[PDB]
Amino acid sequence: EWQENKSWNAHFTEHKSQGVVVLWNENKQQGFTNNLKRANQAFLPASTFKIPNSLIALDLGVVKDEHQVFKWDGQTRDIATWNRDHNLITAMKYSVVPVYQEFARQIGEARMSKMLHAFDYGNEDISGNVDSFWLDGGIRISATEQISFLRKLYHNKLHVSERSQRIVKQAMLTEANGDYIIRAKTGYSTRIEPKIGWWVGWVELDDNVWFFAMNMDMPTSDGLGLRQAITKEVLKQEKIIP
Ligand SMILES: [Cl-]
Repeated sequence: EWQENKSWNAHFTEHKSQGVVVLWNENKQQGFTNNLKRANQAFLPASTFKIPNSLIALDLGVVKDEHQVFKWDGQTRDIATWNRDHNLITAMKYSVVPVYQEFARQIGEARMSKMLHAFDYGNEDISGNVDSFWLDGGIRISATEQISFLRKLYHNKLHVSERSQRIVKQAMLTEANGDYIIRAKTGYSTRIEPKIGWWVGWVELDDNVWFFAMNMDMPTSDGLGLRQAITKEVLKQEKIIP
């Protein structure tokens, strides 16, 4: 059910990096990873938490739909794409933390906690500030736990409406061409050591789906592009994408 393929470690070592890639073949119900231990080590989800956060905000009516505009609050932040109006789609695309902080405040601690338990999400622990616990609070999730959650989302099996799940999966759209569709979310955790980058999601093919979750040490922002690059090298190696 879970096979360790250390040959993938070469895709990390070659970049003077360390991390884990977990793949799940949905048709075969078989998983693969380069590092079983790290695949089950739990980290802050950081912006990958925007997947459950979006679902909860939609199902509770905090977000009415993917067109609702969340106006910039006028406070200049260091990430230029954050200093503008957003909807759910663009807030996901640019990982706009302040928009999702407001979602969390309107959701509130009690409902957030209850929904993360219903989702079986990570350690289900929201300890910390309601508007930042996924960045510097008590919540933790492993790569294998990301896969479990994403599989439920793909199959509309999470305990929210079908509509909420379809909208978030739309918002996760990252890449599409004649060969594959990637629905995914990046993450970048810097507030608690070790600093890591995340990429979690799945690859849709004509006749199969491959779920993936990767994290890697990210001592500086210079390596952020390796989250997608390393994953894609694994996907290419396994003949999942050309
Ligand atoms: Cl879509």
